[PDB]
Amino acid sequence: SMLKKKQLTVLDLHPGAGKTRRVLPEIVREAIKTRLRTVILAPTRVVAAEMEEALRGLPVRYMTTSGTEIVDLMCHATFTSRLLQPIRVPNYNLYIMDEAHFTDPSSIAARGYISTRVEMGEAAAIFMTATPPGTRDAFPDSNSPIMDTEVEVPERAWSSGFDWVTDHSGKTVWFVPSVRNGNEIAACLTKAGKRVIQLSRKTFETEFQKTKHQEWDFVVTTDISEMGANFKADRVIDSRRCLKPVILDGERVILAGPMPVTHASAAQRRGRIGRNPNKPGDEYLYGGGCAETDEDHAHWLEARMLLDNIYLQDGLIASLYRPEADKVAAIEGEFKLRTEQRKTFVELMKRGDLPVWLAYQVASAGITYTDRRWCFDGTTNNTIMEDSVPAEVWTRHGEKRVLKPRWMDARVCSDHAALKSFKEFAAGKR
Ligand SMILES: Nc1ncnc2c1ncn2[C@@H]1O[C@H](COP(=O)(O)OP(=O)(O)O)[C@@H](O)[C@H]1O
Ligand SMILES: [Mn+2]
Repeated sequence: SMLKKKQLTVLDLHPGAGKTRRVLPEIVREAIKTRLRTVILAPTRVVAAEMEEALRGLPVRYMTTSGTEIVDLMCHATFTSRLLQPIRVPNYNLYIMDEAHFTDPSSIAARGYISTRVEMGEAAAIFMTATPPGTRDAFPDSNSPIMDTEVEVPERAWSSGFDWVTDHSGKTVWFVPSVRNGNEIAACLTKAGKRVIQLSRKTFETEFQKTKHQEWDFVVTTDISEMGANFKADRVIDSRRCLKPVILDGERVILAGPMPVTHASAAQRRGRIGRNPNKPGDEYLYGGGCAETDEDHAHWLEARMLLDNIYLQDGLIASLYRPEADKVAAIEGEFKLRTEQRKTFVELMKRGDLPVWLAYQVASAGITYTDRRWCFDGTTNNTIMEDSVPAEVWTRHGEKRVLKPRWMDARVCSDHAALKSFKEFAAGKR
């Protein structure tokens, strides 16, 4: 039983090798036999729901939101959200994180907490991913050979050219840098008669169900589909681009304009296809190169904001997982909030659905969750626009006010659904 060894192992078998569907159940059955207190961390509820079916026969308990006889299963974000709530930790001695490449703040924080527990000698851990931090190979092994081709990939709706895009009779997954860009690409495809499904973080649960059927031609998805999303596809079109949230001078979050993805992201996007060992010839068409410039990526600082507010024995604060710990301009403990503000901080993230950085600014200012005056009293440059006109909301006080938050985070108004959500928050609807 290697699982009792207080160590952290990175299971880095190539995409499609069977980490999720074959190795994970083998580990789980060994953990149950050795009577370990085990948690399985899936990146998304969709993937967690899939795991709940595969582990039907085993004593696995899916936690939507007894320790040695039952294995707990939850999302990365659910695990981190629980670490933030007021009681003592659940005290697992084996952590299994699947799709451990996920770079959203809750996943980064979870890896930091877990790796700290291992360094304390209190647990073992397995991080499953073909693309651990520092990977520089965008073209890893696959179950069947992949036809890789560099081509110009449309960044924009097109009315001519790019016949190879629509002169395809199979199923295509197209990775776009943003929801807004995906909306434009999807509309262009639909207009060419294609059946298109769009995926983003906010819509992933409901919309992914559509992809399990025969009747679609394109999936247009942001990077969220890098996290264990399974498609019956024969082609991936990759913009090779993403947006990067960047904190400027500790004062505002901008979404840096579409820039090259990391090698890990490129490998995971390409890794959607070539998964059938008896079906060669899946295509990966990519439009540009990769880059590693995540030193100013807001997610690792946001992860430190989360970890600074997870309370552990004797006032220890967890460090980031070492291979990704050099990427952050933050000192351990500097974002630690006192009890009620930490409560407000969590509320603004969970109930308010605000980005970590924005929730932190509001909470550390001593503002209570229900007090929305900060959404309207910001500096004039923070005015949020909507179809070239200042956005306005009706408040619960019966006032029509211009949306002008005291702190500006571009993620609250980067697409129509985000702006609609933030307007409802500013209006006091949740
Ligand atoms: N619903 C399914 N039914 C049958 N096979 C599947 C299903 N989903 C995935 N597979 C296949 O199982 C194999 C292992 O996949 P997986 O364990 O997800 O790989 P990894 O986690 O290492 O990327 C792959 O060939 C994949 O195509
Ligand atoms: Mn997997």
